Amino acid sequence: VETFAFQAEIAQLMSLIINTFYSNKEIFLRELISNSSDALDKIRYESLTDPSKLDSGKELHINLIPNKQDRTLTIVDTGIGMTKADLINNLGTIAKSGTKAFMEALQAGADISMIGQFGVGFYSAYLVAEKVTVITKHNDDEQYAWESSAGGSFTVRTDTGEPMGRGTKVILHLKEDQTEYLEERRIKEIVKKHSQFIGYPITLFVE
Ligand SMILES: O=C1OCC/C=C/CC/C=C/C(=N/OCC(=O)N2CCCCC2)Cc2cc(O)cc(O)c21
Repeated sequence: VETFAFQAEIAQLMSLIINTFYSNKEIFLRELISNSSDALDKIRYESLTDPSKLDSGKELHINLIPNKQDRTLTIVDTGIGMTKADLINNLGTIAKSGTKAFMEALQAGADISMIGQFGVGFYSAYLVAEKVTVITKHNDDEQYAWESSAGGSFTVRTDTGEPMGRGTKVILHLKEDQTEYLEERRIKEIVKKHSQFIGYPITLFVE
């Protein structure tokens, strides 16, 4: 298990998400689905130039899996996934600019729901989750587990759990007062409100 520090500006972003009083938390689901759709777009686009990129799985979809026993909401996609360098360095690097822009927009009157316009929507997970675990598999790398309870650090390790062929699974360990997002009717409402035209099938698992 390797432990890393977030870049200072991303630690600041996470603290702002965790500490700001902001009732409209449900948008976290739209931002993660949007990320999943973006990841699916990438593998699909690359597959047109190199069809062998789908040898690890042709299905392009998003599954929402609530588990009341574990108090987790899992968002599974079969997108492009993330390499180890993606997990530790690349996405963080790319996010520096968007985090800065987002912080500046909040100062000028934007609100937290607009986070996705800055390319850092993943961090909205911290509106509802005390800890987030991300399992991922990219064609060019091994399966990894990333995890963070914020506080300025994250971990990465090789994942020995069940193989996924390719994609990303975001496991939201929900805060104790955020269990509404395990309810079928609640998830259904939010997907219909915010994610109705996503161009991949979204399957809402029930319990
Ligand atoms: O695999 C994904 O993207 C790969 C292709 C890129 C697509 C653009 C949209 C993705 C935004 C993401 N931002 O993460 C920010 C970040 O530094 N982190 C550290 C590592 C763990 C994930 C979060 C990554 C991501 C998030 C997601 O909710 C679903 C996903 O399939 C992916």
